[PDB]
Amino acid sequence: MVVTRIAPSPTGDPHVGTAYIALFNYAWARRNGGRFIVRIEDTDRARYVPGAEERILAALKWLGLSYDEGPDVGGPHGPYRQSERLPLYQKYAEELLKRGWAYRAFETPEELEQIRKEKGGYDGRARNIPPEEAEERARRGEPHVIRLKVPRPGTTEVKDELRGVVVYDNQEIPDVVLLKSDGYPTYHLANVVDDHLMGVTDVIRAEEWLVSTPIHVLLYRAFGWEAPRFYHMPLLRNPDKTKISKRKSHTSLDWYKAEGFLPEALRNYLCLMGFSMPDGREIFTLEEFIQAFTWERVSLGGPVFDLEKLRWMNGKYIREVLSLEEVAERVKPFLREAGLSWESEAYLRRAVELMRPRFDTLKEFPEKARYLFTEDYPVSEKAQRKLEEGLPLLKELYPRLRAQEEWTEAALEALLRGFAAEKGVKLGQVAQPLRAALTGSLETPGLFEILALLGKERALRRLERALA
RNA sequence: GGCCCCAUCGUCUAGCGGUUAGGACGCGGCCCUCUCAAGGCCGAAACGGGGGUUCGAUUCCCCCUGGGGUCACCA
Ligand SMILES: Nc1ncnc2c1ncn2[C@@H]1O[C@H](COP(=O)(O)OP(=O)(O)OP(=O)(O)O)[C@@H](O)[C@H]1O
Ligand SMILES: N[C@H](CO)CCC(=O)O
Ligand SMILES: [Mg+2]
Ligand SMILES: [Mg+2]
Repeated sequence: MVVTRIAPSPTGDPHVGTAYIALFNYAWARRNGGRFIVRIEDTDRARYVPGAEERILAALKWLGLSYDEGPDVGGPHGPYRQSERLPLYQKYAEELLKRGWAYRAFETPEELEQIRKEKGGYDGRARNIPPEEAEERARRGEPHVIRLKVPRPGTTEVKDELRGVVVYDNQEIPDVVLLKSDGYPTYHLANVVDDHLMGVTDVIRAEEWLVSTPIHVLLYRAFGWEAPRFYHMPLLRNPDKTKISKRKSHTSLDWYKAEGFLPEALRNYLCLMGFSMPDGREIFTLEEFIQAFTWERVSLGGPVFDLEKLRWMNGKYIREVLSLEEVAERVKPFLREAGLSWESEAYLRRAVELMRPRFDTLKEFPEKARYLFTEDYPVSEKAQRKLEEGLPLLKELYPRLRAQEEWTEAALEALLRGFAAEKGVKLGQVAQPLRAALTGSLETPGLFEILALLGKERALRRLERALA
């Protein structure tokens, strides 16, 4: 069948590049009723960030993806954390030695740097070490690494399913280290070994790994194993077209969640990075994407991640995809974080409905509608101005208000339209100053609904401090 | 620089020899309207250059240019 995987390295915040690549592996596996695996690639203790693993795993779930095998879901080919598979790579690196496909190299990092300077890149000098001598030096405990012994001279063919075949000259492929002197494997060794043993048949990964594939094809040959299909996804870019990075763009999935972006929208946006629906539709579900996916509709240019379009899309989801109640629920954590509370679900729902078309992120809701949940709201200079200018006619409306029994949006509008008429003045001239009295702002939803919302007593109580 | 990949509006893109080169974000205008939004409508905006192949290139081939990626005891 079809087995795909995402192999995140726990060395920093959950990366948007990770979600993007994971998204396509998940779809390609589901499209073929296959398996989507999660393998944690923690082979470098130096860059290892404790707690990054749980974070990436939670972020993939948050985004909506589900995996069939992995660290916290089990599976027949675990462990799914490379740090727990060390004896394995060890066993295979040694197998390469016996097959004459690898060799031990004892140079210190300092000599290597010197060799890199003198000849630019390791020159494979350790190949001239007699195997028996290498062995003895290893048995004595002499620190060393195991390197890939590239067949020189020669040529190596790599086949990308989206680009075609690429023929490499073996002189462009280095005798890369497979096993480090601390006993850990390098990405090259572990990736091929683990993909084989886990049964992956479809490697979908970012284009940044394209040139490293020949190294992988050689390893698969060395082991006498069948290579999987390779599909390299174009890299996500910063506005300047360079591979998206932490300083030129927001790459942290935690930032997006913190900013109030809906996972559903972020996911939908990610789908448009390199792919497009047959009919041209832009808003669609994860499940629809899975079902319409095809490599034929994947474009290879490096897509610039447009934060602006994402906000737009996020707003689009909030008002057209999620239900009112779903939006009301998602907005709570942000209200809590803002230190605000709501009277009841009923109140909250109504508040969210009024503001629905006016915020593009969940975080903006407590900011633009703060006056709806606390008296501790700011008053803009322009609002304070409109209020002062309208104080006279507001004083004359107050009594009519406290006299109004039917406190409804229909009645209220009728009461005000009349007041503006009987006063020979445009509605806005009365509406705007009142709006500033109730909201401390001149940018809000409709006055009647805003007026109704709080109820007669509450409204007048606020209108009073403004006239006081 | 060597090697590799890529190339349609500013950005994400549709196109798979013949189209007024379409959509989306953003931008500008109009309508709606009690503000601000949302929404509707209109508009400005692209095939990097040069050769070919061909009756006919955005589309197929080649060169170059440009952009990106990679060349670690990191992934
Ligand atoms: N900027 C990016 N754009 C697109 N895909 C990316 C990007 N960065 C990583 N990926 C891909 O997403 C997956 C995430 O792998 P990983 O968690 O190790 O992220 P990473 O950025 O490569 O981390 P590291 O710093 O250790 O190299 C891989 O399949 C990788 O190819
Ligand atoms: N550990 C690597 C994370 O980038 C795996 C990349 C891949 O081969 O798909
Ligand atoms: Mg473009
Ligand atoms: Mg046009």
